[PDB]
Amino acid sequence: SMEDYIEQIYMLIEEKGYARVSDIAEALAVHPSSVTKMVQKLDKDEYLIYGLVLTSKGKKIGKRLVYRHELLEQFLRIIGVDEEKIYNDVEGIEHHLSWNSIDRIGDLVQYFEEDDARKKDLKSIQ
Amino acid sequence: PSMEDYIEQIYMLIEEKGYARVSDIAEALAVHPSSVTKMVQKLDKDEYLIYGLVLTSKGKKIGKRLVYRHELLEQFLRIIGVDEEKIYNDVEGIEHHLSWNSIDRIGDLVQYFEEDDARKKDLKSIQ
Ligand SMILES: [Fe+2]
Ligand SMILES: [Fe+2]
Ligand SMILES: [Fe+2]
Ligand SMILES: [Fe+2]
Repeated sequence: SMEDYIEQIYMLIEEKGYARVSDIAEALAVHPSSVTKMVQKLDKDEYLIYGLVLTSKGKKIGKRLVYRHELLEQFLRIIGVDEEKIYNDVEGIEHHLSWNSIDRIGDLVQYFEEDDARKKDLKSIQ
Repeated sequence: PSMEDYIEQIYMLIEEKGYARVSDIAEALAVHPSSVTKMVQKLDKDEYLIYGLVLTSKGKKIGKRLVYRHELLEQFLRIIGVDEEKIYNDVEGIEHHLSWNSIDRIGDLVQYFEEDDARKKDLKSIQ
């Protein structure tokens, strides 16, 4: 859950300029008290300080996590997964992949983006 | 482990040995036998198997789908160039969090690279 929270805190600060406990609580579908506990843990491990401000360490990771999520949505979208199924598929796999897999998926995405004909040929197989 | 993890290993053990011992399941999933015996009672409740352990047609159906899923996903990461050493753990982590939709489209993607090595080569060039 540590990564889920930092992904969330990062996204809110980028969206609003700050990360309210109630906003984290709502985005994650948890009770505020749960948020508290985790925040004190992220503060202990130096991902943030107290409102909430990400340290450089928490920023790098937040940026990575938003990048992994977007890349995985894009990958499932390119290979033709139903848009409605993409978000839940990504959430489920995103934190369980090695960086090696992520980067190779990164290269595959680039593969298809670099020449629409490849997208067309894949669509043909389908 | 999840229900699917268990069906997956039980199906494999039967395919390997002809039978599925509780001890072999525990060792395969690195769990205590108790975690196994209680999951087995649940699998039996849901009519995936019976008591040794025999899969019902419903259990064989699922087990077979799961072994297919595992193989396909390893093949996928293999093809796009993930270090072989990393592949097993990645597949174990995602296999049971992907919709059938995503599985099938990954299937299609594997078929895509399979039918023209030139595509494989072009993928390598980008890397
Ligand atoms: Fe997650
Ligand atoms: Fe995500
Ligand atoms: Fe699993
Ligand atoms: Fe598996």
